Amino acid sequence: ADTEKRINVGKKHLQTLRNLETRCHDSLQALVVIDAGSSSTRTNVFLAKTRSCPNKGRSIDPDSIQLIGAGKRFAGLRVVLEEWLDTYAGKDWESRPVDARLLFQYVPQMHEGAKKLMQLLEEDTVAILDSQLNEKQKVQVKALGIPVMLCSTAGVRDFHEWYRDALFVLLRHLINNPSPAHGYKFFTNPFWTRPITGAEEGLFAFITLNHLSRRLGEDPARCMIDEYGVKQCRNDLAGVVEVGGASAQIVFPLQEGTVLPSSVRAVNLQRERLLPERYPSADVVSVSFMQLGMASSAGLFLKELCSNDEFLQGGICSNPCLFKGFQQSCSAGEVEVRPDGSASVNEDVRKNRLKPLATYCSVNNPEISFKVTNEMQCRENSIDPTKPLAERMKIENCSIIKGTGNFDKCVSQVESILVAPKLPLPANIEAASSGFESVDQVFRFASSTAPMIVTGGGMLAAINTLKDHRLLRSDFSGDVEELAEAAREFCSSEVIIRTDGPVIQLPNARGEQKLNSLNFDLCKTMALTVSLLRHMAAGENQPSFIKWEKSIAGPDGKPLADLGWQVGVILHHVLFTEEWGRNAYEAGYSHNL
Amino acid sequence: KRINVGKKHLQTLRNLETRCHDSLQALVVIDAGSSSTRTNVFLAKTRSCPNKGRSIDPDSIQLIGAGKRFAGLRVVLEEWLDTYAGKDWESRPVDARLLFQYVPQMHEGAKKLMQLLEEDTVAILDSQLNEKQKVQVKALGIPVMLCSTAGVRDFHEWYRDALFVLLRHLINNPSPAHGYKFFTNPFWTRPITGAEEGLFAFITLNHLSRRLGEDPARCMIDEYGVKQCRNDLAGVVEVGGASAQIVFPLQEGTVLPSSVRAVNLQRERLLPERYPSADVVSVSFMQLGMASSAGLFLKELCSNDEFLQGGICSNPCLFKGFQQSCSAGEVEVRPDGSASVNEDVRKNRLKPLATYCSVNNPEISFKVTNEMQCRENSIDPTKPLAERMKIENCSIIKGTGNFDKCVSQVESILVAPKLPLPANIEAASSGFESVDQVFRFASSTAPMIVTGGGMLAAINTLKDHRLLRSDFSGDVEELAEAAREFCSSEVIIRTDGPVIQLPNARGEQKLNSLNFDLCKTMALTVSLLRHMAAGENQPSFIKWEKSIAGPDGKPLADLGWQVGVILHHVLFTEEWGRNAYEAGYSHNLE
Amino acid sequence: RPITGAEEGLFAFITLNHLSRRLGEDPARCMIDEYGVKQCRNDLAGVVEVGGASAQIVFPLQEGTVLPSSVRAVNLQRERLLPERYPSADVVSVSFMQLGMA
Ligand SMILES: Nc1ncnc2c1ncn2[C@@H]1O[C@H](COP(=O)(O)O)[C@@H](O)[C@H]1O
Ligand SMILES: Nc1ncnc2c1ncn2[C@@H]1O[C@H](COP(=O)(O)O)[C@@H](O)[C@H]1O
Repeated sequence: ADTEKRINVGKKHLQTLRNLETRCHDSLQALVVIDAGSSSTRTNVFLAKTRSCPNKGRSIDPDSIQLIGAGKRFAGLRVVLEEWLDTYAGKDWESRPVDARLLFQYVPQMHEGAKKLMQLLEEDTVAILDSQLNEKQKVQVKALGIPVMLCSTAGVRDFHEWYRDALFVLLRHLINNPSPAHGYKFFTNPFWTRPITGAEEGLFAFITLNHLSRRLGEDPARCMIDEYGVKQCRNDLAGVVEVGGASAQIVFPLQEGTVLPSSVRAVNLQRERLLPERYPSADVVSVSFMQLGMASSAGLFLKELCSNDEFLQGGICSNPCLFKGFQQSCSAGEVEVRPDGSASVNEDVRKNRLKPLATYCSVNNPEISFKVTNEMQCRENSIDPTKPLAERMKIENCSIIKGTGNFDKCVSQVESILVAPKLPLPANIEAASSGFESVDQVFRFASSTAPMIVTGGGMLAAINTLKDHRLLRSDFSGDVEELAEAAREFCSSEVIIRTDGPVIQLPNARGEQKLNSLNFDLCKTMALTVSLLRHMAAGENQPSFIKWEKSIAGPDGKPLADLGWQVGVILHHVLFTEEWGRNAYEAGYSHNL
Repeated sequence: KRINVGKKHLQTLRNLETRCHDSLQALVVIDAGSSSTRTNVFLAKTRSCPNKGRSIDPDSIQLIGAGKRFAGLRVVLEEWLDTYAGKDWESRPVDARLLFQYVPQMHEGAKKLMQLLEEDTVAILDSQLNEKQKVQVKALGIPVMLCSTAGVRDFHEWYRDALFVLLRHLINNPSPAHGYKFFTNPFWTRPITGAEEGLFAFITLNHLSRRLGEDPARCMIDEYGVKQCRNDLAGVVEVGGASAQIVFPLQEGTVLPSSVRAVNLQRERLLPERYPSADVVSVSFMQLGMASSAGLFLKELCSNDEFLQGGICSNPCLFKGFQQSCSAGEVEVRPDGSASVNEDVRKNRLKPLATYCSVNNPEISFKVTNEMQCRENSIDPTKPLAERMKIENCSIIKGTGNFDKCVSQVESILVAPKLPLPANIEAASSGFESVDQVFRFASSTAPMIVTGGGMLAAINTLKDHRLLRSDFSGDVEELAEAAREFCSSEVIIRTDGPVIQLPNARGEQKLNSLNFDLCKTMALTVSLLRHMAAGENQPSFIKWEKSIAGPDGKPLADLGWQVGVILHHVLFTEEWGRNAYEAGYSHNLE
Repeated sequence: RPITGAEEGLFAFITLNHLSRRLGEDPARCMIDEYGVKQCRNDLAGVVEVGGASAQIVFPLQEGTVLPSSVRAVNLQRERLLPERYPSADVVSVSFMQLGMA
């Protein structure tokens, strides 16, 4: 009588079915972050595990977030508006005054320009999904809808009329109207698709760093009892130094028991709605330096160095940050190292590395008339706001720039021009910003023992180049003198012209590498790094360690996602359970019909 | 200037991304009653708002189609038991544990019924929706709420709960071919008690008639200056096949006897807190359903010396010329005029009362008086099932068509019994024992709506023969006069079948299985109205209704428990949004 | 204010459980339910209190049991006898006027 066996099969069958209707169900979801930078617009495709629980709705497991594809670098959002202003306002718009009111006639023409770009991003996104997902995964991803987060960093923020915000209204209309033939349910809203500031970018990069490295989590790393008797809990978070194209961000946890001066403030991630209340309280020093971006620092450096009598003689600017044998036209225009060995300087106003700073330093537009010191800071850098744009960016009494390959002079000038200028640029007081004005002020008044991660392609190139030539050891841990001695050797290299093109030839027959558009001025980045490390060493509190990272390894050893602001943007929406459930699932793609 | 066209274009696009968006949703209510299972298709307007999710506008709930009557859920279980337990399962002890060997066979029975219901639901959606409505309806998902009422309540083993697990599984796997995303969960698809049916019917009535809303009709200030607000709700009298429900608002400024309780809709999680407090008198009587009252009426009338003489039971609620064999078995009026009484234990009208009034049932074991209340109503729990339902010393039931004698027997057997059947005590009920007690001790001024197929057929029959005026508004003597005349009709056999021939040659109608015992319903109506009239407080008005017309005069939905079941879910905004939209049909992926 | 026999039983049950250190914010055991939600309870002791006018019997409802629909579990949080921070307490509460000493 194996009747008992077949009774239990029936009992277990019913239990299996009961468990299935009472337990949580997992489903895969795709998430898209469109990185709309200054000179490019690129799609970023993510996957996440959603959990659907009886009477609780649907949520994302934040630890499941993973990048499955980075797309093609298309034209920057700036290009859409520049071309629209070239056709309808006249190619003369960058110099001549334009009545913005008249441009409302060309709204569907602006819509068409943005449509071209959005179709290309949509095409590229669909391509990445189709190539990375199996048929089962595609069924889950197509049914759930695909939230889209388009965020413009730099480039677009520089227009100062109605165009910018109107463009955003148009991009969202295009995102919410995808072609039905592919079946991917792309959608957005004004909370997910919007421009972000340099300061907000830093906070997102801080969140990304801390999530990927698993330092950020609901469970506190350490708790402490305050003066009143209430338990105060925190995570052991790492700080971040992110050097981008248009700005550099420095975001790190506020030192425990530190009281900042009244004029500056710790940015509280819970108060700013970047982290939910269920996460340990996070108070950070947040700083975004507009003159410390790869592009903006290059422009300002030339403007200031080449207006200094020690460096400028008879129309020749002797640049200590450029290699011996290198020469270029005297301007902050975009440099192309030609196979010939020579340098081509793009003289277009649109391609000038000083353009963001020179538009910021004008009589016609901002803070210049407001605070006397603001106009005083522009004139100091030989950019008088009363002059037209071309004249403001022009390096006067200067014809050529010759490299002298003197690292110590390069460090001294980076210190004097970019890191500790006599008159800092106005302090930014937005919610995302602590309100600091210089690097010294940060490390003099608000230094911390939290570890620091150095990020940005240019920063990592500076270190890796020295390691590649065996000037820096692979175990390099951030010692200043070690870096300075390594860079002093590399930076004294000669530009040699060979049949295969120009080369950076190292002293004492150490070797060579090809000279190119990306590496010709990298000694300025090595000098910036030396200067940052010195200011960090001079702090009362020292970071427990300093590391240079491009990626953070995951549980399997493979990076789950890349460093930057993208992960942080997903998290600040996704971690707010109720609001995310309402927007992504209740409203969803069905909100578009 | 073409600039204003551009400025308007951006402002309209901006409004489009800041404003709420409306979208249509279909909702399904499967009514799994004792004799039948029928789908009910509804339409609703959803509103999607930035940072606020998606909700249903309750005023938009509209019935678009009520489908076919398929077999009762009870048939699934009876057939599976006849096969796997044996033909004598209703009368012999069964080892329920051995039946765990036949779970796929139970699933197989449920699957045939679910496929028929699914196909019918889809046919209704396809016949009522335009191509644009279909797009919206298909996108949002289709919540399904299967609720069983009578029929499955009395099995008392693991079977019913197991059947429900299988039904939700079937609902959660619809045919992908039609594009309709049907889905359910254990909160939507579940059995409901008779007292719960009453509360949902009371909610349906008050919602459709626009009495139930967030804004109160009247308030009273308490000792602490706090407003104690209420709506002006109507009560309901619902006579179904298996039970009769009475639900009405508790008379204002009153407190019930301490041994009974007012049912609070907000406390019972039926209405959200944003709705004024609704305290109700809630009553469900198994013995007052069409099928059960018919069985018990015969059981008690045919055991009384005044009616039973020489093996002949003289029934005053039956027509002169009508005759049937002595049993509470289902009556089939045959073409030849004769009555065919089904002797099957399964077809006995007394079977649900016999199941309640059994030693097996723990319900009669909790309370000591319960067994006595059963026995004194001629349903002896000590007797075996067949003996328990049998009418002794009786061969024939003869109709006498005496309406007043019928009313007086309805009073003594059904409305005001000397000793009622055990009172129903559950979270959804007040604990009253009889109709007489309801109106003697807890009468209200609230208007009353009389509903149910049989109740309305009884009023319509008298109106169609022009015995009652069309504008009849509930007068007891007008009703008793019309019913008295109709109930004195003679049953005549004709070549075309049996007819009810009205006196003074004032008409005729076909005699059938559905209308032969209709005079008992008329007597129940007179008896109920007499009790409501004698109350300290009388309803402001009394109406017989089947549906409530919308603001456009067009029919909005039907009266009954279905709309109320939808509301007790949709009105809890956050819970609804999570269940219908966040989890949705996508919860069934893989 | 006056209190009834049934309220007196609930009050006596709370007294006993507080004094014996059974009632408190710290649950004695927490059970992961069918949905995967941990449901915390104190290990409460029942009371038989025989007074002059009535006898009260109050004890926690058996874990995973379904009472007949004709009777109900008294929830202390719902009756505002215990705050929300205290683990949920469902009791069988009875007061018999005929079991008192007098
Ligand atoms: N290998 C590299 N050498 C020099 N500059 C780079 C390199 N990779 C990226 N950059 C620059 O560093 C900045 C940040 O780059 P990324 O971290 O790749 O977004 C931009 O101005 C890039 O053009
Ligand atoms: N036209 C009718 N004539 C007589 N009895 C009816 C009629 N319609 C329904 N009934 C009875 O009323 C009960 C409830 O019907 P309903 O409201 O349609 O569920 C049924 O179970 C039948 O016993």
